[PDB]
Amino acid sequence: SRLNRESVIDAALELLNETGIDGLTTRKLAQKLGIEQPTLYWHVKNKRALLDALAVEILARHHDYSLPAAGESWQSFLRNNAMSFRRALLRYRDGAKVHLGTRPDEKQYDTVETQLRFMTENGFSLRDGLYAISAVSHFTLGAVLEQQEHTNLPPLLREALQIMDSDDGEQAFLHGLESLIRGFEVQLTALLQIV
Amino acid sequence: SRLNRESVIDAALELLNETGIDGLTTRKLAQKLGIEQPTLYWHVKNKRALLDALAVEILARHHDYSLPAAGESWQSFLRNNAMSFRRALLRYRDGAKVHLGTRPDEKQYDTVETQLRFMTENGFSLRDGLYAISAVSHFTLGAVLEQQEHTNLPPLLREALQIMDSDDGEQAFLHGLESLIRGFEVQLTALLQIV
Ligand SMILES: Cc1c2c(c(O)c3c(O)cccc13)C(=O)[C@]1(O)C(=O)C(C(N)=O)=C(O)[C@@H](N(C)C)[C@@H]1C2
Ligand SMILES: Cc1c2c(c(O)c3c(O)cccc13)C(=O)[C@]1(O)C(=O)C(C(N)=O)=C(O)[C@@H](N(C)C)[C@@H]1C2
Ligand SMILES: [Cl-]
Ligand SMILES: [Cl-]
Ligand SMILES: [Cl-]
Ligand SMILES: [Cl-]
Ligand SMILES: [Cl-]
Ligand SMILES: [Cl-]
Ligand SMILES: [Cl-]
Ligand SMILES: [Cl-]
Ligand SMILES: [K+]
Ligand SMILES: [K+]
Ligand SMILES: [K+]
Ligand SMILES: [K+]
Repeated sequence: SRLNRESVIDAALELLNETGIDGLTTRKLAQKLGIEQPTLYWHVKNKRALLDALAVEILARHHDYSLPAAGESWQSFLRNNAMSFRRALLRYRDGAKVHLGTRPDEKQYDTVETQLRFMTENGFSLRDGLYAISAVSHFTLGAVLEQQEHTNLPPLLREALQIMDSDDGEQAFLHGLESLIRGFEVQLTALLQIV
Repeated sequence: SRLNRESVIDAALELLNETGIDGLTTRKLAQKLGIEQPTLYWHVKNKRALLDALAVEILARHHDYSLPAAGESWQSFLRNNAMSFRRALLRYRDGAKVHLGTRPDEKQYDTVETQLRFMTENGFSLRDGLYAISAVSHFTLGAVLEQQEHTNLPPLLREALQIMDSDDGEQAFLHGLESLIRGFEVQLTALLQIV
């Protein structure tokens, strides 16, 4: 079938849902695309290349809150950014695993640079803005991965497991996110005060 | 060689460092153990079983801050618990991936029940204590996974990438951890006040 970049990424994302990341293979991708393996090789060299592209494309297609709105607080940007990020990672099977360990792509530079600059414009040093952003990413990644991978007792554990059996992960994520954000705020506002 | 539980888990952990999680196979484990595959099968049924056991054993061997010290604050317990957890996950290649999506084992019940009970004894509802604990786990998991998987530019991104190129992940983890903990504290102390 058609083998332009968009079509290959389309088939690859469809395949990723069928197989998950560890099961996804260029052999299976070729079969999906109605092509022989050496044809596919011309377009996509190996699994790693493909995964790196899927990481970019999942966000490009689905992660829509990548920039603060006009006049938006840094707290509110991080919140919305995290929710958007989480929902994009959840859209494909093992999407958080696809994303892990990737560095911003060239096509993401202006976005990520704006995010970093925005934090500095709200009083964070670059370093502290980065650490806030990284913590949001890491928390959201851990929560998504745990959600996507979870797919006699003592009484509090029994209860806790009932609690987790009770939603998709959203409620715990949102509560934890608020805690994170408020902690950043306590840190920012402290300036050089002991806190 | 010897095929008791401890010896099999020993060889499996050694193998996990050589291969990583996706590359780890029962075929390769048998070879390591000097045995044929059907011998191994008697002891270890499949990769999943093995991984579930490695998740328990990595913590049992290396995660030493599993309980609060006498008189220890809940903030200080979470801090120490997170640092211990992080260091245990980092000890083996793909250790955080091994841990993902596991539920406490029977051999972990008393530990996890104590942790949950401790949070309730410091004023958290079970639910809110659980959410605090889960957020710590998820943040630490995301940070470890990103660290373990990371193994023209606009100027702030260039700087940020220099910043991350600069340590193992520890500094950003520790800074984010403080933020998390302080946010939980702000939430706990608020009681029913709008905050
Ligand atoms: C600033 C930054 C970010 C990311 C990132 O990997 C990263 C890095 O690896 C080194 C230095 C800086 C960054 C993100 O992955 C990313 O997910 C992302 O690319 C991103 C994006 N492209 O919109 C985000 O929304 C951000 N977020 C979830 C907080 C975060 C931003
Ligand atoms: C309370 C709890 C925990 C864990 C967990 O998976 C879990 C769950 O899956 C459902 C309900 C409750 C829990 C942990 O994995 C674990 O890593 C863990 O087993 C654990 C341990 N065994 O010592 C921890 O130290 C805890 N931590 C890193 C905050 C955390 C505790
Ligand atoms: Cl074509
Ligand atoms: Cl195209
Ligand atoms: Cl706002
Ligand atoms: Cl502020
Ligand atoms: Cl034996
Ligand atoms: Cl044994
Ligand atoms: Cl203390
Ligand atoms: Cl307190
Ligand atoms: K990334
Ligand atoms: K700067
Ligand atoms: K677990
Ligand atoms: K209870």
